[PDB]
This record gives sequence, C-alpha cells and structure tokens, in this order.
Amino acid sequence: GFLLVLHSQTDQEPTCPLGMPRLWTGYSLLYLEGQEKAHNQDLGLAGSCLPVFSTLPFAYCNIHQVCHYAQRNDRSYWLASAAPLPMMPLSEEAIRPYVSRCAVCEAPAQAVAVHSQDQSIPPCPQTWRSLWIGYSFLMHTGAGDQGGGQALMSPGSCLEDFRAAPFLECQGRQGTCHFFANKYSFWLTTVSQAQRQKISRCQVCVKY
Amino acid sequence: GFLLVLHSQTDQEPTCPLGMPRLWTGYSLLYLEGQEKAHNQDLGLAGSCLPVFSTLPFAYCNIHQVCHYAQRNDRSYWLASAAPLPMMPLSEEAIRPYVSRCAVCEAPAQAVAVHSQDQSIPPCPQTWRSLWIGYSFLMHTGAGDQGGGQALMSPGSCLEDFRAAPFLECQGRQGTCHFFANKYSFWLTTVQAQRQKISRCQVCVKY
Amino acid sequence: GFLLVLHSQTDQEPTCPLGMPRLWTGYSLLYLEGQEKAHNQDLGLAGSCLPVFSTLPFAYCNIHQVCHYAQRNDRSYWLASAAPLPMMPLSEEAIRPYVSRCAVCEAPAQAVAVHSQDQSIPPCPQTWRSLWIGYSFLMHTGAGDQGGGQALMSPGSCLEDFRAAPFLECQGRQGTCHFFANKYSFWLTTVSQAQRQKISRCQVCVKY
Amino acid sequence: GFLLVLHSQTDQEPTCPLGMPRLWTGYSLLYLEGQEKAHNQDLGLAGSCLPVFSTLPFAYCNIHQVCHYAQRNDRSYWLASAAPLPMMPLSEEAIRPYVSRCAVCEAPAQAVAVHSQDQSIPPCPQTWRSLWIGYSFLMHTGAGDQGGGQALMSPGSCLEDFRAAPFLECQGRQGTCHFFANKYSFWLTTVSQAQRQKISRCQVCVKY
Amino acid sequence: FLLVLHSQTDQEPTCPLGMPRLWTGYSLLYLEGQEKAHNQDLGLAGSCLPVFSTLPFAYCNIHQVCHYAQRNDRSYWLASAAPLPMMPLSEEAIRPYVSRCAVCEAPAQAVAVHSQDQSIPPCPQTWRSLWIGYSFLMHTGAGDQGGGQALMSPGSCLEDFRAAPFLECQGRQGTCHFFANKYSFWLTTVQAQRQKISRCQVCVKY
Amino acid sequence: FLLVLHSQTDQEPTCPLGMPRLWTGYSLLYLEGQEKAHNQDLGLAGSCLPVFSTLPFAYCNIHQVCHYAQRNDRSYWLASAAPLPMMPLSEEAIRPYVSRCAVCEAPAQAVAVHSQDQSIPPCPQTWRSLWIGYSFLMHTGAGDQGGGQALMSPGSCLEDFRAAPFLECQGRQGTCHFFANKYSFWLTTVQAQRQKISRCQVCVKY
Amino acid sequence: GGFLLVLHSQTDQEPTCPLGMPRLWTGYSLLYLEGQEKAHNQDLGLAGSCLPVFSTLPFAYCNIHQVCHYAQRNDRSYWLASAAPLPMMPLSEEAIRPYVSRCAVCEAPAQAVAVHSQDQSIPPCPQTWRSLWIGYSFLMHTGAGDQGGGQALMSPGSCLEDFRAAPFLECQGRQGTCHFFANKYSFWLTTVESQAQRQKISRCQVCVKY
Amino acid sequence: GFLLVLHSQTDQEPTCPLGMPRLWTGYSLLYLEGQEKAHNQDLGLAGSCLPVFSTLPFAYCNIHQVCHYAQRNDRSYWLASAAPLPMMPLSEEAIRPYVSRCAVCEAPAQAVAVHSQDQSIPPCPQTWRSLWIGYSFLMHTGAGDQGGGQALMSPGSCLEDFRAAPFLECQGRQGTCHFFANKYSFWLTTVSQAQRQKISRCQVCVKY
Amino acid sequence: GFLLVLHSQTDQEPTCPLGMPRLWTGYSLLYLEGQEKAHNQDLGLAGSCLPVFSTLPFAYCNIHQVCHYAQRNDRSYWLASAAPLPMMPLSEEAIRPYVSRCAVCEAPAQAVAVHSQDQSIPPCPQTWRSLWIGYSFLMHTGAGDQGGGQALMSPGSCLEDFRAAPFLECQGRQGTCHFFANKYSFWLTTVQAQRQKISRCQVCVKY
Repeated sequence: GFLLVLHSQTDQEPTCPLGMPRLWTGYSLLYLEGQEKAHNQDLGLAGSCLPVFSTLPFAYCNIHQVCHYAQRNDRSYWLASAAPLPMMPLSEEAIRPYVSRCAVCEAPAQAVAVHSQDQSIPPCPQTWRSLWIGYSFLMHTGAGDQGGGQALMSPGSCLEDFRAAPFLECQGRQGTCHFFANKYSFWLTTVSQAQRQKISRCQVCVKY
Repeated sequence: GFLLVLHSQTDQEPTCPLGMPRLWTGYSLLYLEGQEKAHNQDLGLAGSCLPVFSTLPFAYCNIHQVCHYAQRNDRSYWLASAAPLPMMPLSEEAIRPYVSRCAVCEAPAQAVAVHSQDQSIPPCPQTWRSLWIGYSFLMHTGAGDQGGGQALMSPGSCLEDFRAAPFLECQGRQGTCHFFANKYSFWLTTVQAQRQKISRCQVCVKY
Repeated sequence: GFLLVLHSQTDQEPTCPLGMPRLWTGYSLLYLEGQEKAHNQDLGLAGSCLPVFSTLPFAYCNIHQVCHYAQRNDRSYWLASAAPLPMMPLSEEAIRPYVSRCAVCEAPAQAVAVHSQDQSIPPCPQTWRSLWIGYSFLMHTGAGDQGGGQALMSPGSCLEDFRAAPFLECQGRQGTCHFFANKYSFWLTTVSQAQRQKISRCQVCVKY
Repeated sequence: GFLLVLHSQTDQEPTCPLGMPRLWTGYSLLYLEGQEKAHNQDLGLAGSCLPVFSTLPFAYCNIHQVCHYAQRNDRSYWLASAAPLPMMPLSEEAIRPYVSRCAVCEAPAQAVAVHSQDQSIPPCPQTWRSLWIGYSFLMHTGAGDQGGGQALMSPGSCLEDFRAAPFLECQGRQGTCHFFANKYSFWLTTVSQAQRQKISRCQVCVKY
Repeated sequence: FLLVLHSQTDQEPTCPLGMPRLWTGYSLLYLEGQEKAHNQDLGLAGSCLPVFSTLPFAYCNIHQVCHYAQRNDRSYWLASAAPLPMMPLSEEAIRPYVSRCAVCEAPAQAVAVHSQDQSIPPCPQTWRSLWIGYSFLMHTGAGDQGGGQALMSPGSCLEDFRAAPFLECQGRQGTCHFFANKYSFWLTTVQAQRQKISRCQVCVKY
Repeated sequence: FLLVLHSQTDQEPTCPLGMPRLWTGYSLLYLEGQEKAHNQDLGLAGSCLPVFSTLPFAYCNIHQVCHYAQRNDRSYWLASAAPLPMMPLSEEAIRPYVSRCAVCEAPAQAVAVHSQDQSIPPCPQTWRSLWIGYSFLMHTGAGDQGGGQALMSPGSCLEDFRAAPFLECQGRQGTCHFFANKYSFWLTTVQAQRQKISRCQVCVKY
Repeated sequence: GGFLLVLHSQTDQEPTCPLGMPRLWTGYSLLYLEGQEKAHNQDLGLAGSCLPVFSTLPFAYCNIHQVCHYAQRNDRSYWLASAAPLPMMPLSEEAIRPYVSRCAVCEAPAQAVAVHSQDQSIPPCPQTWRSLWIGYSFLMHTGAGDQGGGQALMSPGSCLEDFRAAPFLECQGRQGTCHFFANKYSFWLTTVESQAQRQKISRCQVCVKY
Repeated sequence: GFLLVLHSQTDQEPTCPLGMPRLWTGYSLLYLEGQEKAHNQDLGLAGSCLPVFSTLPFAYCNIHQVCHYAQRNDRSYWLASAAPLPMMPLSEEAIRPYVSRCAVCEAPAQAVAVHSQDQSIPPCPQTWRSLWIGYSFLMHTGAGDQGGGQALMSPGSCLEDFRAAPFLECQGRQGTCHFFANKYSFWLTTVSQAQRQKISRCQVCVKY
Repeated sequence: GFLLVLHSQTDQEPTCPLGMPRLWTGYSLLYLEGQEKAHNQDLGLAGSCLPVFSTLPFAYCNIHQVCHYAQRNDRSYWLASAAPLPMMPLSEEAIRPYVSRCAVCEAPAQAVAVHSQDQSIPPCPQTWRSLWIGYSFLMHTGAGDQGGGQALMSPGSCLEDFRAAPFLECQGRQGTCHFFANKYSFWLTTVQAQRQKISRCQVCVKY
C-alpha cells in the first residue's frame, strides 16, 4: 500500500508500471506560492497530482460562491509538456494542452531515487527493480525541514525528460498562465544541448 | 537506516567508508543565524550537507521570483576549505572553491564520537571499527536543548584537519561571503602552537 | 545505556566509578536564571556538566558576532571548589579554579539517590551497588512539576561534600562572577560544623 | 513500582506499609491558590508531600534572590494536625507543629480507594491487600478534568481521621498562616460528633 | 471499562448484576459553553457528580478557596419524576428534583442500538441486554463526537420518557428553575408524544 | 477645582470655611495592582468613597448583578485613631475603624509644601494656609506621577502621625485586618519616631 | 508658577536652588532604570531623576513589597556617585546611602537649557540669559531613539558640575545590593591620570531666561 | 526656535549661517536598517546629526553592560567625506576620518528646499533668504508616510556636493564599516562628470 | 498651504495653473494593493505623484540591499499615458514612457470637483475660478472610510481624457508591468461609444 507518482511531462497520461493499479490521473503541480513551510510540495507526493486543473489550487473547491478563498496568494507552478508556449499569456481554458499529465499508483513498497551527481546513470540497489531513468531535479534546496539532501531521496527528484522550460507560472487572481522567464531552473548540476551534459542523472527504484 | 556525514574541509568530495553506499554530496553548512531553538544545526546531520550552495539557504528554492524570503535573518556559516582567502568579501560565484565539500552515507549502525580532552588519541569502544581521527570541535556550548556534552557524542564534533580559520560568513541580503575576523574558534581546548592546545577525538561505529 | 553525572566539588575532574566509560568532562552548572518551567535544571542531567565554561551559557555558541543572545537574563550558578573566595568580583578568566569540575559516564542502569532525612547513612536497595555517600541537596523545593520529592530521586540531590558556600553566581552581561552572600543554601535539613549535623544524608545507588 | 502517599494528620511522620520502601518524608500540601487547570493537586500524588515547608511553595526554590516569583498567587492550604490552632495568625516558624506530615513509598502496584457513600466501611476488591480505612474527602468536586468521581479513585480521597478543621491557610506575601474559618469542609456526606455520622467511609487497597 | 446509569428519579440506580459500583452522584447533562474538545455525554463518568452544586465550573465548592473567574454560568441536570413549581429555587431546595446516577465497572464496552421507529431494536448476536429506553440526542451538531456517533453511547438511551427531561442552574445566581421548552432532545421517528419517539436498547458483550 | 480631606478618625472632616462640600465617604489609599496609568493619590476624589466595601474593584456592591472577574483582591484604607484587635474582621465590624473623608469645591488648586526636616515649612507668598501635617509618600517608585511629583499633592500631608496609618482588606475573603509593618510610608528627615518625620503644609491661592 | 529645574550635587550634601527659586523637594540622583520602555524618558533634567527616598528597587510603586508586589523582569538601577571612594564588594541598601549623589528640584521662572562647546572652552550663555552653572558635557542617551542624541544635549541634565572617573553606581534590585562600576569615564562627551581625561571632555553651561 | 541641519560631507564641521547659533556638532547618519516605518530618517532632522559616532546607533547608550541591545539589526549608513575609502573594511576607530560631519542650528523660521528637476538652480521664494545650493538627494522614494514628494520639501534633500560614493555601510554586530558597492545611489535624476549633468538641482531657503 | 495635483495622462509633465508655484513633478500612482484601511490612495493627494517610478513603491528606498521589503504585497497600478502598449509584460526600464506624468502645486485655496452625473458640463460655484473639465473617475466605490461620494469631492475624481485602458498593473516581486485585461474601468457612468455613457466633471477653486 504505497503511492508512486508519475509525471509524463506531456499532454498524455502516463501508464503505471506493470502490476501497479492506477488510482487516478491528473495535472502535475510543482509549487504553491507562499504555503506553510509546514507543507511538503514534493513531485513524489500524491498532492502533486491533481484530478482537476485550476488557476486557484488554494481554494478548497472550485466554486467561489461556496468556498471563498481569503489569502493573498495566487501564483502556482506546473510542469510543462513538450509543446512550446507562446509569449502571449493564456487563460485557464487555452493553457490545458501545455500542462503535464500525471498518475498515482499503488506500489508494493516505497520507491526511492538514487543520484550520481555526475553524467552516469547510477545503479538501483542490489535486489531492487528499476522503474525509470532521469535527470536530477531539486527545487527544495533551502535548509528547510525535508529540504536539500532529503528531497533527493524522493521519486520526485527524478524527471524523465530534460527541459529548457520545465514549468509555467499561473497567476490566480487574474486567471492567466504564461511561460517562465528563467531557463534550466532547479536542475541539479554536476560536481546546443551542452546544458543536458551539465546535469546530474538519477534512477527510481522499488523493492519488489 | 542510519546516516553518516563526512566533511572533507577541502574542495574535494570525501569518500564514504568502504562498504557504505553514498546517498548524496554537497557543501558543508555549519550554522544558520537565528533559527527555531529546537531546530538542530549539528555537522553530524544530513541537513549540514547541502547539494547546492547559495548565499541564501533560508529561501526554500534558489529563485527569488518563485520563493520570496520574508524573514529578517540572512547570515550563514560554512566550513572553509584549505584555501587561503583574500580580504575582499566575495559573491555567490567567486566563493564556491572556498567551501568545504561533504558526503552523506548509509551506515550499518549509529556512529558516535569519543573525545580525550587532552592531546592523546582516545580509543574506540571494545568491538567497534574506527572511521577517523580528528580534533574536537564544539560550536554548541550553550545549555540549550541538545547542547554541550551531548553535542560531543556526534560525529560532527570530530573534524580531521585543524585550521586557524575553520569557517566563513555569508550575508544573504548582500549576496556576499568573506573570511572570519576571529581565529581558532569553536575548537575544544585541553584540560602548530595551537594544534597542541586542542582536544583529540575519534569516530567509531559498531559494524 | 544511561547517563550518570559526577560533581567533584573541586577543581579536579572526577573519575567514573565501577569501570563505567567516561563520555566527557566539564564544569558544574547548577542553575540558569529565568528558564522556562519546561526545562529541567537537575545536577543529575548531562546538561549540568558543560565542556566549556562561560559567564553566558544562554548563548548557543561563545562567539557573540556569530550567536547573538537576545534576552534580559544573565545570572548563572556554578558549584564551588573548596578554595576560599576573595571579596572582589572576578571575570571569566580568574574564576576558573573556583568552579567545580564534573564528568558524565555511561551507566549500565539508572542511578537513584536514597535519603535518610536524619544523620544516618541510608542503605542502598537490596541488590544494588553503592556509588557514593553525601549530603542531601534540594534546590527545587517548589511545587512545580519535577520538584520536591521527585527531585530527591535524582543523583543530583546527593553532593559528597558539605559546604558553607556550595555555589557561586555569574553576572553575564557584566562578565563577572563572585561568591554568594547567603550561606548553607539548599541543603536539606533533618526532621561551625554544628550545621553539618542538621543535614540529612543520602547515598547514590545503581543496579549492576 | 508505583507511588503511594500517606498523610498522618499529625506532627509525626507516618510509617509506610510493611514491605514498602520509604522514599521520603514531608509536609501535607492540599492546594495551591489558582494553579493552571492542567495541574492536578490530589493528596494521592507525590506533589502533595513536600520535603521542605514554606509559605511560598510556588517559587522554584526558597531563596528569593535566586528564584524570583512573578505571579500574584500567594495562598496555599495544608492538612492540619490534631493540636488546636489559636485564633491569632502565625509565621512560617511557629506554624510547623500544626501542619500534617506525610510519606511517599514504593508500592508493588497501583493503590486505589473504594467508597461506600454510607456509614459502612466498603470492602477491598477480591484479592487485594488492605492498607487503611478512613473518611471520604473530596476537594475536587467541579466538573474539571480528573475531578469529582475520578478523584474518589485516588488514595488521596481517603483520610484516616475525621476533623472539624481539616486544614489551614497560608498567605504567602505575608509569611503567615491561620486556622480556617469554615468547618467540616470537603468531607463527602452520605446519601457533638453527629457530624462524623454524616460522612462517607472508604478503604485504601493495593494488589500484592 | 465504565458504565453509567441515570435513574431519572431521586433514588440511586442499582448496577446491573455482576458489576461493581464505583460511586454515586447527580446527573449532569451539560455545562454552558465549554471548549469544543470537551465531551458532555451522559455515558461518561463526568456526567455523574458525587456532589451537586449550582456552580460545577468551580474546582471546589468553597469560593473563598477556589475562585471561579470565567463568565460561564448555566448548567443542566436531568430531572426526577417530580412536579416542578414556578419559583426559581436555590441549591438546597433543588436537590430532590435532580436525577441520581451510578458508575459501574463493566467487563466490556457497552453500546446503545436505536431503531428510529416505535419498535424495540434487538441487541447484537451474542450480547447481553441491560435496558430499554427512548432515544435521547442532545449533541446533534456536526461537532467532534457529535450526531450519530453520540447515538452509540449508552448515554443516548434514557429509560423514562418525560415532557421536562432536565432543568437549568444559574451559577452566579445560586438558582435553578424548570425549563421553558418541552420534549427537548428526544430523537423523533422517521401521551401521543411518546409515540413519536425512537426506541433504543443498551447492550454489552459479556 | 477639587480638595480632599482625610480626617483619620470616624468623624467626617469639615471643609475649610468658604468651600462647598460635594460629598463624604471613606478614605481609600490603594487598590492592589492597577494598570500603571491609574493614579491612587489621597488628593484625588477617587480616594474618597461614599460606600465602604471590602471589594472596591467591583462596579457595584451586589455580585449577582456586577460580577468581578480579575484576580486582584487587596485594598488599603486609612485607619482612624482606634486600637485594632488581632482578629481579622468583616465588612460590618471594620467600618468604625476606617478613616472618613470629604471632597470640596476649592476656588483654586491647592498644593502641599514640605520641609524634609522637623520645621513647619512656610506657605508661598500670598497663599492661604489650610493645614499642617506630616509628610506621607506612598508612591516612591519612579513611575508616572511618582516620587517628588506626588509630594506636590495635598494627599502627601496627613494631619495626624500614626504608627499604624492604614489597614488591609482581602476581597474574596470579605475580611480586613491591622497591618503588620509599622511607620510605613511616612517621609523621614534628611514617640521618638514623630521626630524623624518631615513636616508639611497645604496651601491655596485665594 | 511655571517650570522645573533639577540640580545634582554629585555629593552627599543637598544642593541649594539658585536665584531665589523656591525649593520644591530634595532627594537622590537616579540616572537610569534598566530596560525601561522607550516611551519613558530618563534625563537627569526631569523631576523623576530626583527621588525623595532611595531604594535598590525603584520599579516598585511603594517600598513595602507585601503591599506593592513588583512582578516584571527589570532589576538594575544607576545612581549618580558622590565624591567618596567605594569599596570592592557589593553593599546593601543601608551602607550605600552615603555614596549616592543628592539633588533638588526647584520652580524656575522659565525653562533652563544647556549649551555645549564641544571643546575645552566654556561656551557662552545666549544673549539675555543668566548663567546657573558650569560643567562637563555628559551624554548617556546617544542612540538614535526618540528624543536622544543631540536632543538630550539641550537638557540641563547633560551638564554635570564635576568630572568623575566613576560618575555613577549600579543597584541590583532582587539582590538588594549596590556596587562600584567596573568601567571608567562612562558617558562623558569628548572633544572634536584623571587630569588627562578631563582635558578630552567637552564643556557646557546651563542657562535660564529670568 | 526652528532647527536647521547642515552636512559638510567632509571631515570638517560646518559653520552655521551668520546669525544662527550652533546647538551641537556631530556625524551625518542617513539610515538605520529595519527601523519602524513610524520613524522618519530625514537628513533634515536633528536625529541625523549624532554627537557620538558608533557602529551601533540602535543602542540607547554605548556601554553594552548598562543598555543591552536586543534586536537583530546592525546595519547603519552614514554620508561620506571626500576622502577615498580603501577596499579593505575598517573598524570603529579607523573609519572616523571617512565620515561626514554635521551641525544643528537655531533658525528664525522653518527652512525648506526647492527643486528644479532639471539642470537649473531653482530660485528661492519671493522674500526668502537663500542658504545653500545643491544636488537633489531623495532616498525615501517609497509611497510611505512622509516619503516621495513630501521628502523633497526638507533641507535634507539638498546636498552641496555631488558624489560617486555618497555614503558607507556599517555592520554593527561586527564593528566594521566599508565603502558602498553601488554608485550614484539616491540622487534624483532629471526629466566623465556626465553623471553630475543628469542630476536635479536644488536650493535651501528660509524666511528671515 | 493647500496642494493641487495634476495628472497629464501623457509622458509630458502638466503645467500648473497660472499663478501656482510648482513643488515637484512625478509619475501618477493610482493604487497600492492591500494597505492599511485608513491610509488613503486618492489621485488628489501628493502621495499619488511620485518623483521616482519603480515597480516596487512599497519599499522605503529603491535599493534592495539597503531597504529590504518584508511584506507579501507587491501590486501597483499607475495611470497609463496615451500610448498603445504591446501584449508583452515589460520591466522597470521599458515601462517608463507608458506611465502618466504629474505635478504638485501650491494652490491659494482648497480645490474641489463638481460632477453632473450626465453628459453636460457641470458649472463651477458662484465666485470660483475654473481649472479643468473632465470625466468622472471613481475608483473608491466601497463604503469604507472616505469612499464613494466623498471621493467625488476630490480633484482626483476628474481626469481630462477619457481612455479605454486608463491604467496599468505592476508586479513588484516580478519587476514587471503589463496592460490591463479589463476595459472602461472606474469611470462613473451616467444616470466614442463610451464617451457618451460617462459623467462629466469640473475642478474649481476659490481664488
């Protein structure tokens, strides 16, 4: 009874590993602006795969007349698909095909990620079954609770596709989402596609 | 299982003890200015080995526009490498080869440090294998939660190399890091003129 | 294992009994001015034996540029050696030979103190080993949590040596320490060596 | 082992049941003026048996220059001996022979009280050892935490001597104590000595 | 485990055969405005108080000793089968109008079953029956242990139907009076009033 | 402008010739632990209370009506020239032992002058004299209107020296007793005790 | 009449008020209450710096602790020293009395100010003003508070008649003790053994318009 | 009875206008880090001219043992003299000759500043007396209380000397001060010394 | 004395009415997101004319390293100039010629605005001199402290030029400013299709 979360980084839903039942499908949510530091926002948690997309994930429900959202915060970040996004900002409707899809599955045991911090793909531990190879992705670099090194352990630190533009911003209070100004953000670097060469590799493993 | 942290005190990653899987590698963070009293800053914890260096570790992520850092506190201290560093306070780019590197490893048991509080090397417990010899380093001397003596039990109270200037300061809101004005700080004195005054220690594990 | 703490009441470090390994050596800290009730200040706890002596044990570290101490209170009490104290208050340097030394050791079991509340030496429980005899010392007399009776069970309530002037005070924000004006403070009386006779006696025991 | 507490209601120290080791001796403290609600003040707890008597039991220690007591609270109540108390108030020194003494012992199991709520002595449960008979005394009658009924379960609800003036009051800030104005206070009544007849009876039992 | 019985008379109830009686008291139903995390169920020992007073919020019943600070004053106690006059009474006059109760050590945890019609619901398969009654549900709000979850408690099953099941006590008035509303807190069906009320049974696995 | 007189007896003082009397009461010296911004000077009307009670902190003297919440209980009243027994008394017994007072409409603001020796200090140049006394300074701390500034008040000049100038009242005890200390609050010089005390005079510009 | 003027003798003798100004009262020179609120001003130019009764606990409303219980943390107090030299050990409320400076408060016809030269010369009083005393510039409140720094210089409190190696003492409240102050020449404003220091200190004068 | 403040921007004290008495002399303090927004830090206020220099202006007094400073803040800024400052940071002692001197004077009326927001020197109002010409300096640009436009009215917005490096930073907790990294900071610009040409001019006037 | 503020709605400073000294010149700030309720953001106040534009007006000064801005709030709205602005959200440098310019002047008396709430130009009071004709603009419509009608008394409720897009938004923590999605906002409707629907006003002073 363990959860494993998969981000396709495309507009297509991923399929769960053979022998793992699909629990639900969603949209890949990376980060919620000004949340509690008491809240973990790892891509490896169920909370990063949301069944319904909306520019206001902070609201309990998506009907303002029933659940009214009080706080100031309306910026949210979502991993992106491989479709290139126009400079002109977009609305809740037109943004959908640019958002990454995801799935959550019932895993026989807890999955962990291993990292080489060089260009080699690190091996899975001795008796474990391998699930995917990736590039190391570490957003939570601050010395917070679960941060830095501890985050590297989660399936959420290993994305399958290297990307110049790994994610997009959503303004809540405005109902808009647009591409991200900075490049190569949060990719963990090593101790043209010459950028891809600078990036740590990883593998996600499970004991079955 | 159990975690074991190594600080090289150099711009070179340490190697994990033969037989212990390496989990990650980073930079040696010693202290974050003014935190929750109960939150612990020991060199023996995984939290002291950060995969990415930045002059602002208080921020959740390293992009200002994504994670805004609200609080006042922006001082951080990092183990310096064996390099001699100039009088000019530097920035997040220049400072990198001056910061100590570190590694975290999965140990088979809980490692502990022993101290002699004199100039002799204290012996490891009866059936315990030895990992390293060092000098006693005790930053947390106040009578806080897990301070003083209880800090001496930690592998983080045993650094391999003595150094006049063991660490450096980083101003967050200034994006700058300089060398530390005071010398021979946090070393635990006895009950190369200084090397003599300093307690000696050893880190052991029951394998 | 468990912890045992010894206060020599002299400027020499005590040796651990019964072949118990010595963890470390320090100075005997009795009490911190205005601590929370949540923080216990017993002479039987490791936190009473500090590796480095400083007129300001409230600071996390002993360099003020690194660790700034924010708050009002800097009165600290340390146990005294047998050396007589001069009238003139003294700074962090000159006080050192006047502070009691201590040691912490890994004990096979939990040490308790027994008290007679008369002039006789009380016996250890049946199958227990005797560690030291002394005088009953009870600072924590208030009806707090861990107070009175409860504090009597601690090894910290049994000082080996009777003393007119058992401890001393340290003004932090003044960086000074001087003898204590009151005499025979905190000793537990019976239900000028005439004073010594009014004092309850105790023994510290462990089950080995 | 568990704690069992005994209040003599005289100036003499009670003796612990045969086979039960005496941990310490003290003075019977019934009630501290306006403590936190989370604070239990049962006569069955160690906290009611204080090794040192003072008119200010709120202060951590008994030397004001070391431990300063900030809160306003200064009244405290102590069980009384059989010796008649004069109408003229008294000081910490002169009040000593009027206060009850008490003992704490290591018991083989948890002691409980059984109450009849009539004039018959209730029996101990089937295989339990009897420790003493008394009169039902229930101070904590309000509907607070471990109050009312819950308190009757305590050995502290069963005092051996019926008394018109069961306790005395101490004003802290004054350093004074005087006999209590009200009579027959806190005795649990039944569903010259016509009063004794109106009182519930109890027995303290332990499983040995 | 504990079992609480409310007689709804001025006589103390007897514990079911086989269960030792721990104590006896007065039936307290509710204390005006207590912190949400505090449960006021008639199946808890806290509902059976050894001494009655118009001020149960005070730690002790001598106010020169225990001073009660907070504003909150009213309390409600189950009433006995006694005609209650119109004059708001005092602590002494009121005693014989209060229900008495008893707490017992039960060999297992007792539960109440409810039919929510006029029939007597059956005890579960190998369970002993303790009493039949009418469904009584004060805690209807969707608070912590509220609504249905309170229905599980033996405290939701009173043996005697009454038009005036309980009374009010003003604390800082030292006064208690009959209650203005009628048929309050009885759980109705999915005296012609007795007919509208759900029936219940309290069972234990012995 | 107001002028307050404390007789230190059980007789009400007379207002100085020419000044209308507004009311009469009992001499309240001090209320245990009140917010710093509240001044307790004997030269303020608040020190002369029309009704005496062992609980002046309550808005009214019927507690079923005005409930007093805060912990603070003790009050001190100037005592009359009456031998006080050792038994702590109640609100009724204590009345004839309390000083009485009167408040008057004065044509100008009265001030007290002090000599801080044994001599009687002279009134300022064209000022009328009202009374001679002994220097009395309770408010010695360096609080708001404290120390010397309190010396300006007519409330710092009592006509009668006394070893026991005042008494204590426990609120939630309904009790008042004589005070343990002696010669308290009298201002000393820069019964052999009367000799040690500074002398004063209360003057007004009429 | 009008305004207050405060005089600190820095001796055990009470000063006399100048120019026939009436004396309102006499007392002891209180310099500073430990960690008072920033909303309370502690200048030696205010009446509150001259206390009629000396106590090692001036935070208390009155000097009988059974009546006025003082609750808060703040303990220490500083009084201006007299000319007589102190011993090394702390002393009690009784012994310390002859070591505390005396003072007086007077009714002035106008508000008195202080002028400073910020060198070794004595600065002149304003044109039509009479001089009241010469001194040495003394500035405790140097922080950038509400009425601090240069603004405190305007106060007659910034001009002490007597230069002193040891201008004040400390009193530990909850200890009931007072002792000599370790530091020397503290709070004197400098110029842009004892004889050397005196030269480095700015001079002042306190003036009033009568 | 009005105050007028003069900053020499040299290590020499300024002289007050003829006919204005000098009240005191000091060091030019521009800004205190993390102060109340309830605190005005204008160069035109008396609070900007401090008689004693120290790296910790936040402390009531300059003896830590008497007035203990509690808050985190130790950065302070001071206008500079014309002496060029070395790259190596300096201490409270050696920094002194680099700090600007100032004076406060008694003015017959309130002085105001006028600004051209171009390269011309603006004239003083019709019957007013001119005191000095300057370059417009506006630090308080935020929409705070006295900020922006309102600050322009104060004598403090008109400095006599244009400067590449108008001020220096002082770290408190470290006891150090060093030159400032940014250039031409806070100079109000217009609607080689080609920088001086871009700067608004001003004049400070008084009604006499 | 009294202050009078003019907004040009162009990249050109307005001129003060003949006879009124100019005190300073700036940029038109309309609104700061989420302030102290009692703090007033009217265009008739000197606080609406800021000498230096920046995308972060909440900060005390415009240097991050000197004045750190702690609070969350970083949205600001500024009167746009008659320029048509592209779909790209711009930065603090690009945005400048798009911001309305303004002037503050010392007026001899208190200026007020009158409104007709129809399409006619309302007349100035009897012996009052006229300053400008405009369109009624009322942002503060909530029943706050000095809102609704009482805002209409202010010279700041009368802008000279009607405009479909009267203002722009600035994200502080993003250092960006873009055009506003909604159109015809804050104009006060009647009791060039839109110009007709809009109340007309005049600003008068008693000189």
